[PDB]
Amino acid sequence: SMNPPPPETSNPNKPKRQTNQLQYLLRVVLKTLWKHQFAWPFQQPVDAVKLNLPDYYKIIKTPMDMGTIKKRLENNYYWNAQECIQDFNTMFTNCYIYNKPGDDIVLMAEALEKLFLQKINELPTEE
Ligand SMILES: Cc1noc(C)c1-c1cc(O)cc([C@H](O)c2ccccc2)c1
Repeated sequence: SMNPPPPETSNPNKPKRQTNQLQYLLRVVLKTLWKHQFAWPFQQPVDAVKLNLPDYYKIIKTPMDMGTIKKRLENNYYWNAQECIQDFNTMFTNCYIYNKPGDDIVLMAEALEKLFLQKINELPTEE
């Protein structure tokens, strides 16, 4: 079956603003995760056709990935840090839901998530 359209990264009817926390999420958080050796499966949407996973989009109803997050940060899609953090969390949770504990893909997601949480603990104050 065909892949769904990817999550939107532009919508003029969505409100948005720049905040120092959103700048940090791009310049520090995304940047650090993007270059991790285990980033590559998370850098674009799951292509279930390419991966031959007929069931993926029956199980994962709210797909998210770092390619989408990157474009949302770069294109000023977000209103606040919480919206972006939620996208990261959806990405990690989808991987844990779809796959099994201890699978390679899960260990990769877990390594990224550990870093992610280190980085979010250093989220600057809104200023
Ligand atoms: C990410 C992710 N969450 O569920 C799936 C499936 C993926 C996923 C996304 C991809 O681009 C590639 C793969 C691939 O099968 C794999 C990569 C590394 C180690 C083990 C396997 C899985």
